[PDB]
Amino acid sequence: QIPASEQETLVRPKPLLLKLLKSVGAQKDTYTMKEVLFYLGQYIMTKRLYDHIVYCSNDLLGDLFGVPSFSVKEHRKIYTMIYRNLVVV
Ligand SMILES: CC[C@@H](c1cccc(C2CC2)n1)N1C(=O)[C@@](C)(CC(=O)O)C[C@H](c2cccc(Cl)c2)[C@H]1c1ccc(Cl)cc1
Repeated sequence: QIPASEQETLVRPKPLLLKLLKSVGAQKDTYTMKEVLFYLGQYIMTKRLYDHIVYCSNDLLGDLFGVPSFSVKEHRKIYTMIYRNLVVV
């Protein structure tokens, strides 16, 4: 399925994603996917976009991902949407 190795991937977020990350404390320009996933996860919970569907129709997350919603259990799909907003190091 999804390898644990993916969490070690080094990435450089594009401007829009970087802006979202910085709203939950992100201080850097290069991150590990583990960091990106956590910061996104915290952005999601603190904004009560989730409580298995995440609703992001009127949130920058929705513009970032290109969807009005998505399931938190569909990890492969989530990884794809995230990569649309970053560059691998
Ligand atoms: C929506 C809450 C959030 C969440 C909240 C707080 C901390 C974390 C840390 C795991 C990063 N995640 N979260 C979860 O709570 C999980 C358990 C949902 C699940 O499968 O039941 C896992 C989920 C995840 C983890 C790793 C890779 C992918 Cl693609 C998805 C993860 C998540 C979901 C969506 C995004 Cl965009 C980013 C991270």
